[PDB]
Amino acid sequence: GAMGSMALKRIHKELNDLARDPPAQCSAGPVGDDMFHWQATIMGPNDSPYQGGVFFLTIHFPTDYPFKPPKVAFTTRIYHPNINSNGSICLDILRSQWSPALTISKVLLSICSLLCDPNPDDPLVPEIARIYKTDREKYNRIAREWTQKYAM
Repeated sequence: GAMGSMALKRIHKELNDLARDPPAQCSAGPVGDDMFHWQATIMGPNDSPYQGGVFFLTIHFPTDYPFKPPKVAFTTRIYHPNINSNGSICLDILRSQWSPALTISKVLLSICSLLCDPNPDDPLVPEIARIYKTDREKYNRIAREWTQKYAM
């Protein structure tokens, strides 16, 4: 009923907002007919090491959305302290900081911010976190190499 359909209706509302006011340089939407499974794309931010890259992500919404966060994973390889080989993302709003006021659009914005400003203190990839902290220029160079190698 209306309660049971809450998640579905909310996902539809978010999709309509996204499509109506397209988020800069990003896209996201259902893969097929299952509204709980989406794909997204993020363009590497300009003047970041990732510029010119296109990164693909998978989004799965929980049955109780919006009261629990979506599960989000990169399917494009990326060199970043907070994103692992499996494309898992260490991002506060995906875990302990989720709120039903958050939306897919906000998540995409947060991920874009994360790309621009990594959090080396809470890394998923220790060596990338170390290089980011110790030699930012070297980090940028390698992130650029990976962008050319796997995101273009």
